[PDB]
Amino acid sequence: GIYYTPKIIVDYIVKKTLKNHDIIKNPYPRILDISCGCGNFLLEVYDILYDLFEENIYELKKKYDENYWTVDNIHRHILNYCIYGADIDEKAISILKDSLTNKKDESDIKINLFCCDSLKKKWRYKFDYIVGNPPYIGHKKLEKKYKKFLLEKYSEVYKDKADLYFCFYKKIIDILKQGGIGSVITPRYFLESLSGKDLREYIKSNVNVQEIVDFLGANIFKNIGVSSCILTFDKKKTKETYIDVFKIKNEDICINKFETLEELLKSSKFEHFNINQRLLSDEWILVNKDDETFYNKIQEKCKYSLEDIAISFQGIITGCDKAFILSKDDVKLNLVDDKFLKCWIKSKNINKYIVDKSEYRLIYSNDIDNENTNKRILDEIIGLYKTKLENRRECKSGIRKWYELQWGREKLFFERKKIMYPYKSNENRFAIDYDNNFSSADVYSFFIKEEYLDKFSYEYLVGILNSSVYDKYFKITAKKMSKNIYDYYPNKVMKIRIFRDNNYEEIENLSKQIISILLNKSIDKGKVEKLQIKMDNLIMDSLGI
DNA sequence: TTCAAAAAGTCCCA
DNA sequence: ATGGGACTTTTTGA
Ligand SMILES: Nc1ccc(CNc2ncnc3c2ncn3[C@@H]2O[C@H](CO)[C@@H](O)[C@H]2O)cc1
Ligand SMILES: [K+]
Ligand SMILES: [K+]
Repeated sequence: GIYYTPKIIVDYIVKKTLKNHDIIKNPYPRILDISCGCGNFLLEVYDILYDLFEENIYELKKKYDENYWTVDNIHRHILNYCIYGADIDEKAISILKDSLTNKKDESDIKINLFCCDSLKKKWRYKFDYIVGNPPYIGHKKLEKKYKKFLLEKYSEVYKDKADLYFCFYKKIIDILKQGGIGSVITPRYFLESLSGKDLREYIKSNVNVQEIVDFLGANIFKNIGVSSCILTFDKKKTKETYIDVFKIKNEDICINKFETLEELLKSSKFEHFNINQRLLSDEWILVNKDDETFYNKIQEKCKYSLEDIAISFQGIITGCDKAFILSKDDVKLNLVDDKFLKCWIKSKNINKYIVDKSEYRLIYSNDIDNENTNKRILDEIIGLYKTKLENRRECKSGIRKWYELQWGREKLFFERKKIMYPYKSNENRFAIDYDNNFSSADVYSFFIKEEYLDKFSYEYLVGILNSSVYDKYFKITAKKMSKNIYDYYPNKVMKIRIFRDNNYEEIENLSKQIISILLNKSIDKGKVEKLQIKMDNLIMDSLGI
């Protein structure tokens, strides 16, 4: 339950908040970490503070009580008035308390360390500087009892599929003094995710965001599957409302390339650009001026979105895939009438323009009438996981029989010509499905509304959607998940805007040629790339880029 | 009644 | 052992 932040990032965050502190004007700064753990941040704050006081001790001695401000009194003063920490783990607090004590009985100095839940603690005062690494807990791994508390007391940032660290953002902002500075490392996902919409609004309207370090899919925490960003903000009265954005260019770099993080940021491994916080909509589009010009051209030229012209839906959620999904060669399928069987694909089966031939079958068990008529299927296939099946939420509530699919959707949505795409991918892969394929939630589908079929064909749509232009276009606002993986979910895929002009026929014709080649047995992969290049030129010509 | 979001992902191997 | 790559379930709130 305790995660170790890399030292190069801790030093950067502590320096970010304290490097320009005027210790003469305010020799009582309150520095807080509300998830301090063992004190990765607070111990470094101690060292920075100690040098700051020691470097100015005689100036403080002259300006203030000359008996109080001595080098020998620095350690006591830091612990009494300057360093504050909170963590739920008692053992970590005890270790940090010993570590702070061992930085030097005389007078039994008091240390402002609290073992508590920072989201429930009544904070008696606000703080000049707040730093640290909050806990990240998603909607599956959070207790339902605790979530009721969060939904009630943190509703301005926490709803639906929000994360626990959203609330720490709210708590940090709320207990930050006017003119204070906060700097934390959190997941990057709130920058683009649908769940983070309210959190983005709360940050934008309550603090000035100084800097965003976006590591994208880089691995900052060793052996942890998370993507990180560093956010620095203040409550200073400033007319300037511009954010420094540092976005990594190579996700493969090692974080320890230089002695300091700021060396990495200034280097060629990162790009820098500014964003006007006042121009932020509910979406934070953090791109350089070239990409902004590119993105704005496409938005203005395209009169339709996919949502306007298409019906989107998520795939089947069986609730226990091992109970319902069988290899097409499994002998147990001889027990299942073919009326119950559906072709089943995974995200890896989706290529550009076409789906691989399916290798698995789904037992659409919702069409099994009662347990007596098809007892063999229930006893020998589905019943092998009956205990696990009965634990699904809708089985416990009686909504579903123990052998039904949890979310079987509508068969008629899948048994038609449609476009499918993987839910997580390195690139745009939109395919026309000709084979009535079913899939889990790792594959999304849509079909074109009847009233738009004479304006857009499936062949035209996969042509532009798979183009290099739309790959770049979608990734500008897409949710970056891990190294070389973006989310392709309807909440952003359906916002993709599309156009229709004089190039429609040739684009559609090029797409049909690609599909014809791809579906060949003696598939000529080489010519497909040439046709794709020609299509990209038409699309770039159409959009004037 | 029934939709769709959510990586402190998960798992394997060199 | 670790770091890197291939690939992706079902729980959950609304
Ligand atoms: N039951 C339950 C109780 C409390 C909360 C949330 N409130 C917390 N208040 C303070 N510190 C926390 C909290 N949660 C995790 N930490 C620590 O954050 C660090 C980051 O890894 C670690 O050292 C953790 O100990 C949620 C559920
Ligand atoms: K004095
Ligand atoms: K990562």
